[PDB]
Amino acid sequence: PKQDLLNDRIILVTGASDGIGREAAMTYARYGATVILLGRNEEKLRQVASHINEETGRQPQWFILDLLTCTSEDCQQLAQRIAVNYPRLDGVLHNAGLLGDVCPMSEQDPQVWQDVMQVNVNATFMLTQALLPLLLKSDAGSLVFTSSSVGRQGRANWGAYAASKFATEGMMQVLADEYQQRLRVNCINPGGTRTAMRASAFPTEDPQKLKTPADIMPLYLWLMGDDSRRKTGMTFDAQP
Amino acid sequence: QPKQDLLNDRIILVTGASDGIGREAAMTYARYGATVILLGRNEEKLRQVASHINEETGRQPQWFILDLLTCTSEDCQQLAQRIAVNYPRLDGVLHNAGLLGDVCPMSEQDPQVWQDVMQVNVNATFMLTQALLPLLLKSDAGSLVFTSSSVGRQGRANWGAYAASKFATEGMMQVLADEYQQRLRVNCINPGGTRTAMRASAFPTEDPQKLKTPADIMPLYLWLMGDDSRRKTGMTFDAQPG
Ligand SMILES: NC(=O)C1=CN([C@@H]2O[C@H](COP(=O)(O)OP(=O)(O)OC[C@H]3O[C@@H](n4cnc5c(N)ncnc54)[C@H](OP(=O)(O)O)[C@@H]3O)[C@@H](O)[C@H]2O)C=CC1
Ligand SMILES: NC(=O)C1=CN([C@@H]2O[C@H](COP(=O)(O)OP(=O)(O)OC[C@H]3O[C@@H](n4cnc5c(N)ncnc54)[C@H](OP(=O)(O)O)[C@@H]3O)[C@@H](O)[C@H]2O)C=CC1
Repeated sequence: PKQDLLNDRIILVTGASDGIGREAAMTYARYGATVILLGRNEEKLRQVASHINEETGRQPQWFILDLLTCTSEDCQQLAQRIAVNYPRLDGVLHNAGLLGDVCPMSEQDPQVWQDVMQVNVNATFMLTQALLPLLLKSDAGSLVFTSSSVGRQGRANWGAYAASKFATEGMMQVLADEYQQRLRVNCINPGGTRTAMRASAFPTEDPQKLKTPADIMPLYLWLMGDDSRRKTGMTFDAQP
Repeated sequence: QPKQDLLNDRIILVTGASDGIGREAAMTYARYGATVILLGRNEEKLRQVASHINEETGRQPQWFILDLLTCTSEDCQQLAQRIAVNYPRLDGVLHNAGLLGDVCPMSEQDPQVWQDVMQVNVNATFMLTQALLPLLLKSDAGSLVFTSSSVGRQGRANWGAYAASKFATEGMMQVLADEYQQRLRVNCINPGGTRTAMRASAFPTEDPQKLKTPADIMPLYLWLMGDDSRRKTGMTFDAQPG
């Protein structure tokens, strides 16, 4: 993949404040993208923004949207503020996500559970709905959901996370079918990656023996770039 | 498939008991000897189904109210305590209750309707399953059945919240299926298109006499609550292969 793969492409990334979303941003940016950052923490996004600026020379915008509490109006309002500065979106990476409770179904807490489906499904549904006009105004728009392997096959103790990655996958498949030959619409399964969500989940696992968000990026770029134009409605594993 | 003493002295709770496919499961289970618990949100609809199952079997079911759009974790724990009082287990639970919501472009889906659908179909069904898992554990071969749709396995245009909710349902089932291996049977049914009112809402033009009725598709519904399926778990089954 050439260093100018994403020149003059407008790419928005959620959960840009930390982890995979952080790394996706910086990288899309190094590949020449106009990146847009979303998160819920102004102080964290300022730092990401700052670091990308020191990296590439361009200061990316960040917008605030807490996905737990956000409504359709706020999301629609966020679309408004993005149209102010940008003619279109070429890519939207829905990367934000809440892990919630990792325990037996009998132990799973119902408020954390309703927080998980709020952030991973609803708020992500709502926000997609608002950004679709800007994605359609692009020459080949790319919408990406982040799944997980419990989004394909429920294992014990994954609970609310899992149900919500299943929903992410069907949500992706409805959309891809509706935007056939208008939009690329896909899922990425990152697989286990050196982040603080992964570690919460696996206290004992050694993170240094994991691939970093950096290492898993070839797929993140491929799905935003011209070589995936013909691909839609699929779930790609960053680590097959 | 079966025989009329099959579900003899098995105790089965059916949500969405007051109409469509749950009404029929409840009615059908009871004619095969089951002691049925009817759940729904409409007292009169429920009164009627109970009365009808009485006049058919001579055993009158008990019915309970839970509005899965509005219930809290507490509301469901209470109910389960209520059940635990008259009842010494649950050999079976059919989560039939469902909300269709808007069938329309993802661009057009109402956000509140979207959230209503996930609440009935994923969260309340979650919270309800949770409150009843102890009683189910008390069965010798308890059966937990969810209801999916073919768009819970493969999203298609215009299914919005309901396709999302049914994937989340298959997902949910697989987790539970993983944690209760050799403890519970935990499967899904895909009914197929069935002559009910939810179906009609989605296919207003469809001639409903071209569909199978709830009663045409009951074998599977019956197969899964009895002993012929005892070692099978973690799977989605089609009531209409095709
Ligand atoms: N890391 C891994 O091994 C795997 C991760 N995934 C998925 O990858 C994606 C990224 O996860 P990862 O980078 O690992 O995790 P992190 O927890 O490190 O970061 C997740 C991002 O989501 C944001 N976020 C969480 N809740 C909200 C909210 N309510 N409003 C706005 N933003 C929110 C966080 O913001 P902030 O923290 O700044 O508040 C953060 O920016 C997620 O979809 C995750 O589910 C899938 C498989 C494996
Ligand atoms: N019919 C079909 O072609 C197919 C059906 N299905 C699934 O089969 C199941 C049965 O559907 P079907 O019989 O067709 O539908 P019906 O609409 O005719 O019945 C659905 C049942 O769920 C109950 N319900 C809805 N919302 C709530 C709520 N908030 N609280 C408590 N109960 C509620 C209804 O109660 P009430 O009447 O009292 O309001 C009703 O008893 C559903 O889960 C549906 O998803 C899946 C694929 C195909």
